[PDB]
Amino acid sequence: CSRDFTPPTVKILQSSCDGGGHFPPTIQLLCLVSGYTPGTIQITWLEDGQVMDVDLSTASTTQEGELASTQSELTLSQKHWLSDRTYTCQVTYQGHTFEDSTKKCADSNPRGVSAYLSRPSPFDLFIRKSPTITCLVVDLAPSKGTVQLTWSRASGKPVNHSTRKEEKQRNGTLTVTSTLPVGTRDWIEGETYQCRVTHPHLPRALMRSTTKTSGPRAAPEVYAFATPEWPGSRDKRTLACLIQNFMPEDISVQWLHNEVQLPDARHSTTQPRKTKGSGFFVFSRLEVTRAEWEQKDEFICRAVHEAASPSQTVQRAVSVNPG
Amino acid sequence: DFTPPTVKILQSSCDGGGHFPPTIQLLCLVSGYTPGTIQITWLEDGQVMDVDLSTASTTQEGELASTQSELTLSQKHWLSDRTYTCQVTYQGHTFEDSTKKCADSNPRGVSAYLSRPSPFDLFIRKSPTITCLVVDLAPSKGTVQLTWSRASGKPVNHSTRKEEKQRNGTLTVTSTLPVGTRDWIEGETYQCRVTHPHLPRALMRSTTKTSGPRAAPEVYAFATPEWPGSRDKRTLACLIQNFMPEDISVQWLHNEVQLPDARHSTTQPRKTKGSGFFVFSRLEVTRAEWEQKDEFICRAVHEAASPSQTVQRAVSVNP
Ligand SMILES: *[C@@H]1O[C@H](CO)[C@@H](O[C@@H]2O[C@H](CO)[C@@H](O[C@@H]3O[C@H](CO[C@H]4O[C@H](CO)[C@@H](O)[C@H](O)[C@@H]4O)[C@@H](O)[C@H](O[C@H]4O[C@H](CO)[C@@H](O)[C@H](O)[C@@H]4O)[C@@H]3O)[C@H](O)[C@H]2NC(C)=O)[C@H](O)[C@H]1NC(C)=O
Ligand SMILES: *[C@@H]1O[C@H](CO)[C@@H](O[C@@H]2O[C@H](CO)[C@@H](O[C@@H]3O[C@H](CO[C@H]4O[C@H](CO)[C@@H](O)[C@H](O)[C@@H]4O)[C@@H](O)[C@H](O[C@H]4O[C@H](CO)[C@@H](O)[C@H](O)[C@@H]4O)[C@@H]3O)[C@H](O)[C@H]2NC(C)=O)[C@H](O)[C@H]1NC(C)=O
Repeated sequence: CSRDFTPPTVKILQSSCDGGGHFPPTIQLLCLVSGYTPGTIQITWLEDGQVMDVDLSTASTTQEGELASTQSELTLSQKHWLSDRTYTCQVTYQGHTFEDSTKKCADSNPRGVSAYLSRPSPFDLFIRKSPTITCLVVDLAPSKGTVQLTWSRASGKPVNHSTRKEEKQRNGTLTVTSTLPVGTRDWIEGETYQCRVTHPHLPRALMRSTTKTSGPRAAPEVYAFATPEWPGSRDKRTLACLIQNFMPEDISVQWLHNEVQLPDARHSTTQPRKTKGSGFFVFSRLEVTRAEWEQKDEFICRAVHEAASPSQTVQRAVSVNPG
Repeated sequence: DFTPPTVKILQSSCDGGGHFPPTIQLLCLVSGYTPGTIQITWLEDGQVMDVDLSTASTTQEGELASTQSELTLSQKHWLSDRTYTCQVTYQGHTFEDSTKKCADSNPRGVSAYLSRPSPFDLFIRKSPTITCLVVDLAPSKGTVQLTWSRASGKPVNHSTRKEEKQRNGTLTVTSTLPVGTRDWIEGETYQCRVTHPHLPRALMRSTTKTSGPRAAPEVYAFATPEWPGSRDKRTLACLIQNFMPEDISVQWLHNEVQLPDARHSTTQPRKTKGSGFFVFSRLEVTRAEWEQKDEFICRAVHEAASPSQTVQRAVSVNP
């Protein structure tokens, strides 16, 4: 009887702290699905949006009377809980989905504002040829002043107009992002840019500066490799790229396939680390699919770096299929 | 044959923003025990709470009973740091567990981390240790007390202790504790307790073996081709992936000898796009080495590998 149809609701409980207020070594998240009309159900856990493998959780369904109830328990290390990740319990039931999320409760006193200033990316500098720098202001407490953000150059020369975006975050904080276009010649010849930040709730101004990294230059070497085919990887293959011996550390790494620049999200790429000698190195890992290599069996690891010649780029291709 | 009751308390979680709900539920679970007389009483700071504040119920499944009691608290009361005790009396014997609001994880901007043993130290060296690290504490007066304990309450050995004033003017305290190889593998919980005169209260971290699924690493090793201008050097790269849990040790061997840790680097474990973790390890080698013997071994030590927690792959510079 339709009038008796009962939709699931979703609630997450967590392992309690002890009598001292301390976390247990492991945290259980228990996703409870309230009594609902019987019918196929599936529970999926997400970590910061990413599907977690079902291995990490267990699910149990009970029916008592005319209502079904389901719970799923996810177990996490204290370390991971304390890293402030967000976990989502996703329930799919007869069509649409229901969900709930949780993370470590926020600390008592939200701390103060901080600001970060980034250099242009090599990609923007050399490929797009529209370099910008970004001043990011975080941990703002809303409904106060406005947070003044002013750009200037060491030379005293004029700055271009910047864009400004304010975003309310889930944890209740505010971030303010200002992006400033910089002259290409200006940047490359060593101009210094300053972001100056002020707010009523701030005692003295925050001042951040950025300029091209000085010192020795060296071009990157690029090497792309495929893991072998084996029973555990018949319709997917893992590619890897090692980029090394470059200086300074500023580099942009992308994977290209079939005239498309793949989304950054597709690969896991390390931040530059010093070699055992001179220069830096980065590793990139990219999992590809059969559909991709059957479309075009060519995957290109490309590095953009000021010291690569002729055109600030070095790349290597890898194929996974004999043809 | 007889299964005694155990007690555990769960509670309403904070939302995706880390915000508290309007009310807090505490749920005391006594799961899977031999049926018998049972009572669940809640205490607030040691005093029995009114009967109308909680509702207890019991069900039977096969040879076991399961009991639970739900207590609802105002956010205000939870946030006031009162302690709540679930007091279970089963066949005239009392079992208790207690909870209060989780304390700040980063008081005064301080952070504290606690590691698990390295698989190399645990399985090869047979002398596992864990390390408690505390960062960003003020160089004010008073000493930083860093004490170790086991959840079981069994003895611990002495530990190392090192404090260093950092370039940014902050202070970090490090302590390393030797643990029982068997004690650790069997699931002991180790606790690092930090007290700073400037800190409001003791800060604790706890660690124990993974309880998740296990999966052995796949190891693949590659040699860079010669790069123009670099005739007498090559780089070896080792991709180790799809292992679980994430704890892993990597070594390289050449001419049957394990190379010094300083010869190579390994990335921090990170998730693959599906199950498990991966790391990359990198080893620069010289013509003199590969001409002496052209075989280099990338070896992973991991609890899921067998027979002896080890899986490896050799690579050569030349065909
Ligand atoms: C003032 O200057 C000091 C300089 O020392 C800074 O202190 C550093 O702060 C960082 C960040 O807090 C510390 O990094 C943390 O290290 C933990 C322990 O790892 C050590 O031990 C393991 C295991 O043996 C080694 O593998 C590792 O190399 C270290 O030796 C980690 O467990 C922490 O992990 C967390 O952060 C990482 C970031 O990569 C995340 O990926 C994890 O998910 C997790 O959240 C963390 O990495 C570091 O130890 C400190 N350096 C030193 C030398 O002590 C201060 O931060 C700085 N203060 C200010 C205000 O700038
Ligand atoms: C409430 O919620 C928000 C998130 O919604 C949190 O805001 C984050 O706060 C952290 C720390 O304050 C911010 O981390 C900083 O990010 C900078 C920018 O990152 C991007 O841009 C750079 C430059 O283009 C890229 O390199 C990078 O890949 C990102 O795309 C970094 O530049 C900063 O790095 C510095 O600190 C880190 C510490 O991790 C060091 O490792 C670095 O070496 C360097 O010193 C820094 O990481 C983060 O950007 C914020 N996220 C936002 C705004 O979206 C709040 O922290 C949270 N509040 C509470 C109470 O937790």
